[PDB]
Amino acid sequence: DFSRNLYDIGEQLDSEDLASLKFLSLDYIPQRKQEPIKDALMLFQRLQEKRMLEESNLSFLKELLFRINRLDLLITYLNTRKEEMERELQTPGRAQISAYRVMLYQISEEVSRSELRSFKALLQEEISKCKLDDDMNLLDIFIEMEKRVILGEGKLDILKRVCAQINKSLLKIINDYEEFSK
Amino acid sequence: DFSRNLYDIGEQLDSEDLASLKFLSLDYIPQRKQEPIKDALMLFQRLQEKRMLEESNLSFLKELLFRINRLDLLITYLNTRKEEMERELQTPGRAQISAYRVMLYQISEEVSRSELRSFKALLQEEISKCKLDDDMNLLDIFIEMEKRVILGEGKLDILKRVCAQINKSLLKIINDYEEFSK
Repeated sequence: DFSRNLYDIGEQLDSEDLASLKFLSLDYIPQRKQEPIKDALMLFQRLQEKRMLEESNLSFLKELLFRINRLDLLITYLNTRKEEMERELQTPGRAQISAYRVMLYQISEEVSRSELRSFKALLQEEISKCKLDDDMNLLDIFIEMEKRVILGEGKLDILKRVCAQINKSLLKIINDYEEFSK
Repeated sequence: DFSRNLYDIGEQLDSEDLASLKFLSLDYIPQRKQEPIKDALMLFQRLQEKRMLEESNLSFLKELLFRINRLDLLITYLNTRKEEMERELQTPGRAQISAYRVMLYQISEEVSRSELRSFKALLQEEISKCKLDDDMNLLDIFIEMEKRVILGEGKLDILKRVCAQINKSLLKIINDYEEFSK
């Protein structure tokens, strides 16, 4: 019944819900230990292993389902209303997920497609410290690469590794030049 | 007359042609010395300073105009046909621009808009070694950041520097979390 119910809940959860749930459970289950988990039921049972989910303890489950906005599953399988979960989670100490994970997840919620792509681009820029706006051309990029000492008369490795994933003609130009350096 | 002709040629060249010409002249004029050059005439006179451009020496000029495919200016102002320039530049030793700069410039020629954006992205990936692609979501990115030890409970600098350039609501979530940890 109970485990059967858990399977029932697990059946209605897709890949996105699985990823979100695994992220929200990082406070108890390490990220490397999550890769064997391929569905929601494995996660549920892993939670049972840490005694955070049993017939007498459905709190963390309800919290998880509430965070990912699966209120339908709460009503259907757990008989739980949104008002109850809110009233509970506002009460201090009753929250079992850290404010950090919650914060990151809410950020992930607020972000759209374009905002996500922009997030990747901006992150890459903040890591490499080489902001490549659409103002500069390929020549300026070459200059920046020579400045970074990653491009030169005898250093074409990165240029080739980039051009190979774009167009064979470019790589053919590079090789033509490189073989004329006999 | 001669200087008049040089001004005439310089007048017909736009910003793109200027950038290309300055790039093709890096073998004689350092990059840091090219920033004062705001038009083609300054570049021409700078070439005159290095005695690479005079009434009896229009070789490097014709070569430059040929490389950037301004054959119209060659015909109009220099009385030079494409066949002549090809036949001349094919003859060894007569070329004054290194094969390296020529190679890079031809690469810049063959690349279109989308190929350029792809070049920026791929370069960023090859530099930061953090290939993300459009396959993974924001949560996987967060995991990668924690793996990179650039994101944590007490390390929100980069997350904030990214989110600030995306949406104030995200930054408001971050600050809300950060101020509730009193």
